[PDB]
Amino acid sequence: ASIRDQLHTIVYRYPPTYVLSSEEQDLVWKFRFYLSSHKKALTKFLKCINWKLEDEVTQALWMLANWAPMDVEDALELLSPTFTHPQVRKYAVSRLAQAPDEDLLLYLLQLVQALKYEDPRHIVHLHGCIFPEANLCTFLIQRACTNATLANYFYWYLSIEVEEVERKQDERAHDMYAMVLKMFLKVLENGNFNLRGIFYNLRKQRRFIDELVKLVKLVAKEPGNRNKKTEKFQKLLAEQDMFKVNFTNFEPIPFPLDPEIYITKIVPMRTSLFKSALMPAKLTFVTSIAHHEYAAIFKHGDDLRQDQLILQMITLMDKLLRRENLDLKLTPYKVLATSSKHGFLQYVDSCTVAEVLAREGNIHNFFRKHHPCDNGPYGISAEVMDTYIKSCAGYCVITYLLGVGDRHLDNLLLTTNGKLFHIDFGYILGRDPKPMPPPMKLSKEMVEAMGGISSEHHHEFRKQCYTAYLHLRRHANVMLNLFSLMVDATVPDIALEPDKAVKKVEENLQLGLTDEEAVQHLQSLLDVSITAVMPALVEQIHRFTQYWRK
Amino acid sequence: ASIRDQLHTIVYRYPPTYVLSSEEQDLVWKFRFYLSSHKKALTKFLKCINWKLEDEVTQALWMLANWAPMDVEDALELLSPTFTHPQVRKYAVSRLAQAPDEDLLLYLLQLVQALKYEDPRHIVHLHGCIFPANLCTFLIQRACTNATLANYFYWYLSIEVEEVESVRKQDERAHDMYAMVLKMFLKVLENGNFNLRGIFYNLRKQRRFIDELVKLVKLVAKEPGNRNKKTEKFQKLLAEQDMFKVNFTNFEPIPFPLDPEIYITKIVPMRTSLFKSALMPAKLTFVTSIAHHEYAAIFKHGDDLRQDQLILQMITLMDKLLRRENLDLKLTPYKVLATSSKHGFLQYVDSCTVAEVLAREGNIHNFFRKHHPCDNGPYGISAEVMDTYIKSCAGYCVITYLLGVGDRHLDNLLLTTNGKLFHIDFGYILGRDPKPMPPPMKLSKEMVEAMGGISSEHHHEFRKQCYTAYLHLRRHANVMLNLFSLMVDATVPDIALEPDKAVKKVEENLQLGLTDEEAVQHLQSLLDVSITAVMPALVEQIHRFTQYWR
Ligand SMILES: Oc1cccc(-c2nc(N3CCOCC3)c3oc4ncccc4c3n2)c1
Ligand SMILES: Oc1cccc(-c2nc(N3CCOCC3)c3oc4ncccc4c3n2)c1
Repeated sequence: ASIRDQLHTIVYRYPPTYVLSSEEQDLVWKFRFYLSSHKKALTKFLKCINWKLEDEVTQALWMLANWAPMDVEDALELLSPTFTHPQVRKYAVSRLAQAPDEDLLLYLLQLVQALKYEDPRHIVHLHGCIFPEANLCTFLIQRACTNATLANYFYWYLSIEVEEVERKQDERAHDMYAMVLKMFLKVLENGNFNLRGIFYNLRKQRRFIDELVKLVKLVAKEPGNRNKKTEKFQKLLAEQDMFKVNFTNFEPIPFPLDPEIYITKIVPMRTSLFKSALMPAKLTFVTSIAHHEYAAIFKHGDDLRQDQLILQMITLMDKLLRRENLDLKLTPYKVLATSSKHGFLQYVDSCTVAEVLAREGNIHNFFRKHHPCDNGPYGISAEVMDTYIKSCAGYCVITYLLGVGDRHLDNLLLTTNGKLFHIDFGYILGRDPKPMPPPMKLSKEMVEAMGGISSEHHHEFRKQCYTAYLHLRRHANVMLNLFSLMVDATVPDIALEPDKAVKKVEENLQLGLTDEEAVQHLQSLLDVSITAVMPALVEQIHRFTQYWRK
Repeated sequence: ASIRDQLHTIVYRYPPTYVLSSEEQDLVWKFRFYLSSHKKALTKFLKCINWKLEDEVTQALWMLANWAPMDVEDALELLSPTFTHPQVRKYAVSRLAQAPDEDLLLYLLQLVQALKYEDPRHIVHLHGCIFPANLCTFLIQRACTNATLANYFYWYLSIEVEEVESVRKQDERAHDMYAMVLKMFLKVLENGNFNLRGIFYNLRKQRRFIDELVKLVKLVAKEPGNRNKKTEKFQKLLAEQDMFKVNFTNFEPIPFPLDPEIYITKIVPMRTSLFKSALMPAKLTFVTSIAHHEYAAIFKHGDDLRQDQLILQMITLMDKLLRRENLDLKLTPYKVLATSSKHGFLQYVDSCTVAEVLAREGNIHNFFRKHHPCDNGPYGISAEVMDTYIKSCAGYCVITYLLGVGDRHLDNLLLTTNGKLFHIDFGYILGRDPKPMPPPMKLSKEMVEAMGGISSEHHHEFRKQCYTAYLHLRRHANVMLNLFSLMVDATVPDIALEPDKAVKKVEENLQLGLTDEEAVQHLQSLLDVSITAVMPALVEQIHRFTQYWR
C-alpha cells in the first residue's frame, strides 16, 4: 500500500507487453478498482480480466466504462488482434473518434491493416445494408468521407490491398477488403455534393495513374541506352492525344501523393531519369496556383509499402522529437505506392553523398561552395554545420531502431542546407545482403565531415544521439503498437519472421536498461562503428593487440 | 542568496588541491566567519591568507583554533611543504596525534617523507637537547609507544640515511638531517627505559641478521652455475652453522622486519627455492616462535623496492577504503618492506603466475576447476571462486589504471587457488612502459576467456564491478592526492623524471572533472578498446565493419 505504490507506477509507466505477474495481474485487480484513476493503468487492467473466461468480463466492462479516458495510443492495442472482445473494440474506436484527423492519418496506415482483425460479420452486415435481395469499419468510412485528403489515402491503401490474389487466408482477408472498398465508393456515389465531388476526384486520379502506367510500360518495352529511354519518355509526354489523358495538359487533379496540391500537367522538357537500373523518373509538375512546380518521382518496379511504412515511422519519430522540443532536421518525404510495382516519391533537392564526393573530394568543400563564413567553424556558416550534425544523429538513431540495412554512399543524400537523409529502404529489421552490418551506419567521409573523433562538433553529434535515444524510448509505446498492427503488412522484411519482427524493434529499444545504461550501450555501438570506419583508430587497436604478444 | 552555499558546497567538497580558487578566496572569507561547516572546509579556507599579511595570519589563526577540528587525512595536505607556517604544522601534528596508530603507520611512509619539508632549525634544536619542532618529536615519541611503528620508522630512516654518497645539492643536505633523526631516535631508545631499551635490542638483532643473511646471498651470487646449482649452494650455506656471525639453522628469536608481530627462529635450508626472475629472489620458509607455523618470505637482492612499497601502500589503502565501503574485492596487498635499498623482503602469498597456469593446465578455467570443482558451478567451478576472481580482476584493472602501472605481462599477474588474482613487480608507474603502447586498460585474452567471453553474466558482472569501484575511489580522492604530494621528493624513480607531473598524473587518471555518469562512460570506453584489441574475434568483427563501407 505505502511503497508498493511505486512498484505499480513503474509497471504502468514501463512495459508495452508483459509476460510477468499473472498472479500480480490479480494483484493489480486488488488495487485496480481503487486506482482506476489514470489511463495507462486502464489498458493494463483490461489485459488480465479477460484471461479468466466468463464472469470477469461483465465486472471488467463496468470497470472500463467508468475508467478515466483511455489515451489515443493505448487504443491502438485494442484494434490489434490480441483483444478479441467486441465491446472493448467499440470503446477503442470511440477513442480514435476523439482524435483529430492528422493523428488519424499516420495511425490510418495501421488501421487499414487493422481491419484484418474482426469482425467479418460487421463488414458483411454493412454490405447487405448497401444492397438487398467493426463499428470501426463504418467509422473509418464516415471520417474518410469527412476529409478529402484523408479519403485519398484511404482509397489508395485499399486498392493496393485488393490488387492481387495468390497464401490461403490472405485470400479471405483480401475478399473482405474488396467489399469494404466497394462500399466506400458506393457511399460516395450516393453522396451529398462534397462526397460526389471527392469521388469524381478519385476516378480522376485512377484514370490518370493507368494512363501514365501505359506510357511507362511503353517506355520500358523499347530496348535502350539510358539516354534514349529518357528522350522517348519526353517525346511520349509531349504527344498529347495518343492517350485517354493528355499529359502535357489536363484537368486539375489533386495529387495522389499529396492531396492538398492540385496538378494540371507535367513539363516534358524538364523530366530527367535516375541512375538506378530499375529506372525511377523525376517529372516536373504544374500546379493550379501561381503555376508552382512540384517535383515528384514515379517508380515502376517494386513494392513501396515497405518504403512507405518506414517513412511513416520516421515522420512519426520526428514529430515526437519536436513535440519533445527536439528538431534534428530529418527529411521525411511522403511516399505512396499507387499499386504494388509503382508509386510516387516526393523528391527533395539532394545530392547523393557519393556524387557529392565525386563532384567534390571533401564534404566541407561542398558546403563551403553553398555557404561560406570566414569565421564559420569550417569555411561554412555555423548553422549549416550544426544542422548537419543534428541530421546525422537522428538518422543513426532511427536507422538503429529500425535495423535499416544496405546503407552506402549512394543511399545517403545531402542538401545544400546540410540536412542529411536516407533514401532507400530495401533492407529493414537487420536484413542486409552483406554478412555483418556495423551496428550503426557511418561513413569515414561523414565522420571526417564532423571534424573527426577529435572534434568539438563530433562530440555534440554523439551527445545528440544519446538524448534522441532517451526520448524515443519514452514513447516506446506508440511505435510498438503500430508494428503490432503491421505484422500482416506485406512488407517483405516483416513477412520472413513476422511473429518475431516486433521483438527485433524492441531489442533496439533496450527498454530494460535504466537511462544511464542505455546511453552507455549506445555509446558502445557508436564506438565500434566509428573505430571500424577510421583508418587510425584501427591502427591503434592493432598496436594494442600487439602488446600482449611478445 | 541560498545558492551562495551551493557554489561553496562545490568548492569545499570537490577539489583536493586547487590552483583554481582565485576570486573565490574572498567569498569564502565572508562566510567562514559565521559558519565553519566542516573539517573539509578548513583546508580550503587556509589556502589564501598567510603570506599576504603578517596581520592576516593572526586573524586566520584564531579562526583555525576555534574552527571545527580537521579530519586526519586533510592534515597530510598541511604538512605538505606549501604551507610554511610554524603554527599550522603544529596544528597538523596535533590532529595526527589524535589519530590511532594503525592509520598512522599506514600513512607513516609519507610522514618519514614529510620531515624534509618541516623546518631544520627545529631538528638541530632537538638534537642540541640530547648530546650536548613538534612533528619530529611526535614521530619519535609515538614510535617508542608501539614496537611495530618503531620498527617501520627505523627501516624507513635507515634506507634514507644509508647514503648513495653520490649526492648532489640538497639531497646532500637532507641525508645529514635524516641521519640526525635516526641518531636521535637510537639514543632515545638506549637511554629510554625497559620497554624502549627492549625495542633497541630487537632492532640491533634485526640489523645483525640481515647483514649476515646478505653476506650469504653475495657468496651465492659469486659462485657460478645455472639457477639450480646456485640454489643448491644457497641451501648448503644456510646449513653450514657458524660460518656466519649468526647460525641460520637455528637462532635467538628476532622480530621479523616484515611483520614485527612474529619473531622467527631458524630458516629451513631445504625449504628454500629460487625464482625465475632476473636476480632470483630466494624464497625461504622460516620457522616461527609458535607451533613452528612456518612463515615464508621472499628475499630479493637485486634492486630498490621503495617504489614497490609505495604502490602496495596505495593498494593496501584503497582496499581499506573499499572494505570501509563494504565493497570487498578479494585483493591481495602483500607486505613489502624495503630493507636498506637493494635488499628487501616481500611477503609470500602462494599463488601460481598465470603463465605457469597456462602451461600446467590449458587455460584458467581448467585450473580453478582442478582445485574447486562443482558440477553445477558456473564452469564446473564452485561459484565462489569465479566471483572472487571477477572481483579481484575488477579491483586490479581499476587500481592499476589509476596508478598507471605498466609493463604488465603473464609473468606479472598471478592467481590463487581461491581465485583471487593479483599484480606484482611494478617497475613502471604513471604509464612508464617499455613498449611505446597502452592499452589504457591491461587485460589478457586469457583472463577474458576466464570470464567466459564478452557476454557472460560474469564478464558483464566484472564490468559492473569496475564502475562501482571507480566511483568510490573517485569519492575518496583527496587522501590519495595528499600522500602523493608528500612523495614529490620521494626518490622513487618513476616520480623523479618529472616530480611535479607525478601528482598531476594520478589526479588526471582519476578523472575528477566528469560527473559520475560521464566517469563511468569514460571508463567503459577504455575497457572496450582494451578488450577488443585483446580478443581475436573482435578484431575480425571490426574488419567486417570496415569492409561494409569499403
Ligand atoms: O528504388 C528506389 C526506392 C526508394 C527511393 C528511391 C530514390 N529516391 C530518391 N529521392 C531523391 C531525393 O528526394 C527524395 C527521394 C533518389 O535520389 C537519387 N539520386 C541518385 C540516384 C538515386 C536516387 C534516388 N532514389 C529509389
Ligand atoms: O621485481 C619484483 C618486484 C616486486 C615483486 C616481485 C616478485 N614477487 C613475487 N612474489 C611471489 C608470489 O607472492 C608475492 C610475491 C614473484 O613470484 C614470481 N615467480 C616467477 C617469476 C617472478 C616472480 C615474482 N616476482 C619482483
